[PDB]
Amino acid sequence: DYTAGKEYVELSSPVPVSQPGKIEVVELFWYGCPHCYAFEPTIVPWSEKLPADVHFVRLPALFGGIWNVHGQMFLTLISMGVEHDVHNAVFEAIHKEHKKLATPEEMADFLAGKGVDKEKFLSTYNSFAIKGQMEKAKKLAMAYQVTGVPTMVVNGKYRFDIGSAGGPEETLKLADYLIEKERAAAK
Ligand SMILES: Cc1ccccc1CSc1nncn1N
Repeated sequence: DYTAGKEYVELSSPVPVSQPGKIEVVELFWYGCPHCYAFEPTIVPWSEKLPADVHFVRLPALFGGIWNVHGQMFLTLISMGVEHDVHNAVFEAIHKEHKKLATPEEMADFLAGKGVDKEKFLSTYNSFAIKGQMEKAKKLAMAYQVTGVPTMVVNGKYRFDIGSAGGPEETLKLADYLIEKERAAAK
């Protein structure tokens, strides 16, 4: 019952997906974004209930300044295989504890409190691989033509956000609908 152009738009140039063969769902976010923080209790449980042919990805929006710093922290944690376990703690630190997490040294100190290897965090943060991932994330956001967060993209093809869908639960119902649209498509 959704209308292309209203609750979601279709990208005229679809973007490749991270895991070919699965229906991708991307949430573009920034740890410091209050709406992103407020969306977490809705999107997190939904993301954990997704079927086997769907691949949920968080992608930091690297829109400059502190967004890039926090995004680089995110990618470092993903690379280390620890982001899932400290995800909520980072949001809480920033929004409830008023921690800035604005330099790698501050990040490492905080994250060590959550069990994250400090030396490995710092080495990874400054690594060439993370530089490459930052550039890829920037190029992806440009391709999605995203200008704010949180924003969802399904299968590199459909872009929508909380405002366009009409609320947080509505956003995920819309995601479900678009996932079904893609599952039904011929390949
Ligand atoms: C490509 C990258 C860079 C940085 C972090 C995570 C990723 C994987 S996400 C992705 N890759 N191709 C489409 N798409 N959504």
